[PDB]
Amino acid sequence: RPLDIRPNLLVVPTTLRSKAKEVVGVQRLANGADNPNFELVQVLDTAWLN
Amino acid sequence: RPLDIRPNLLVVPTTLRSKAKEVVGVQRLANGADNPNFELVQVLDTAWLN
Amino acid sequence: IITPALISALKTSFQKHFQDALATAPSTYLQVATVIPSTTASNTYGWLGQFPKLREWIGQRVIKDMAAQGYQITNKLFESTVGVKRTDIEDDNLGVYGPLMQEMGRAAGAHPDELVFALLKAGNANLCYDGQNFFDTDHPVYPNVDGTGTATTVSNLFAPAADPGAAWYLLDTSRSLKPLIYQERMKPSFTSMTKEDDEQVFMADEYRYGVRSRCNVGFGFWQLAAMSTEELNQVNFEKVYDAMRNQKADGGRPLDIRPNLLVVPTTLRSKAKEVVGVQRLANGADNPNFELVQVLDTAWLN
Amino acid sequence: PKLREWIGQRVIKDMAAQGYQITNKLFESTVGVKRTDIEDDNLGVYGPLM
Amino acid sequence: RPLDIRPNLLVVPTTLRSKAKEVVGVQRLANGADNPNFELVQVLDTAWLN
Repeated sequence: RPLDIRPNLLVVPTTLRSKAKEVVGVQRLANGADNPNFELVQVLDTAWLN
Repeated sequence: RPLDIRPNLLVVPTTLRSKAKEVVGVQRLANGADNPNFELVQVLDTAWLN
Repeated sequence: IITPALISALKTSFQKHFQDALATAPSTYLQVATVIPSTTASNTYGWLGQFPKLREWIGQRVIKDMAAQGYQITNKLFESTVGVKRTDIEDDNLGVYGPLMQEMGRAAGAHPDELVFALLKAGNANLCYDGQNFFDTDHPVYPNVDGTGTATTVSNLFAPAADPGAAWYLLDTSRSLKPLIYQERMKPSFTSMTKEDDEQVFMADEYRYGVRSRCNVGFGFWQLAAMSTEELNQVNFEKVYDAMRNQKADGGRPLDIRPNLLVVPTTLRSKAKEVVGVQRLANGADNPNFELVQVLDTAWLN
Repeated sequence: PKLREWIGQRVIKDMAAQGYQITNKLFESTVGVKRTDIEDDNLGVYGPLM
Repeated sequence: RPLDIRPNLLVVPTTLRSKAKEVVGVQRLANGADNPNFELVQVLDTAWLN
């Protein structure tokens, strides 16, 4: 029976902020088409994860 | 002696208004590159140019 | 049918037009120039090149005695005049003479920028205070403060071996004094005359409408400005920037220069934008020159 | 017109003795009623028409 | 037992800024793999160090 899980945020180190931006938070994909996951999650960059 | 002209607006036919909008007026390009022509000119849609 | 009341009303209308044109006059020369008002024939600038620093208390306080030689700006004057033909007044075609004087006022406002940038473009043909070209390959810098010993070669002009390209400039504005100085002796003023018994109203036919001014532009100190006629490329830009940042005055003490803005001709503005100012490179990403300098578009450089 | 530089001389406006001959024109339109629907009291027409 | 050593910023002379950007600032290599050092430290160029 599904639990109805709703992922909220994805945590990455400060090193992967560019990848977080490309996946979410920008309107350009790698191929240049409109994102299907724009502003889907609230990224939280941190220095505690290097 | 240069006149310091300032091209303000771009007028296109109704049949190419979408092409003008997607080529110019959006900061995301088809391939995924930043467009240096965002909001550079004010497009004026008009139905009298066919 | 024509009386001095109409003349006065026309004068008031033209004054309003001129004031409105001046109010909306764009100003651009202030970005890369400094205004120093004067109250005499000219200004002497022999203290330029001196780089005030802080000094210890090892002993007697050191004070500099700058040379009596000066830049000798030698300010000049400008005006423009327009006519009426005295003919269309009878036809009452007064709708014209509004945009004409508005354009005249706009051109008067833009004149200082035009002159400043025209002088900048001809830097190789003009000499600064020290007696050498503003953009030169053999600028002198001595190894000692007093100015003794073998000199060293410092270059701020970069040119290609052949196939010369467009000329672009890299300037600095963080400092208190910009590379160029724009003198302003008298604010431009309008000079009208419409009497029926005066010159050029009886002789020929032209109701003169003039606008005077008195200004001139001079160089600052060359350590900031630079010229590069080579192709605008990322590698070339990086070379110019890291050569500029590695410039030391007499005594081998870096000045901590901060190249602020880049100026390019209108025919290469798109190439400058696409080379610098776009996140994605030709093949990759993270262009290391994003928003590093503020491009200043200008039509005065052809 | 542009601000001119002194060379010990004076420059008066350049252009003169010329015209464009716009030759303004006139336009008109007309509509009818047919005189019939007045009797029927179908006055709903001729509102959107005007 | 150690402390929390977290190298934050890196300083280079102006003659090595190009190499600093090359080592940190490029994502794809010749092979086609992402660099794990992107935006790991805050570069701070200075002219006081010659």
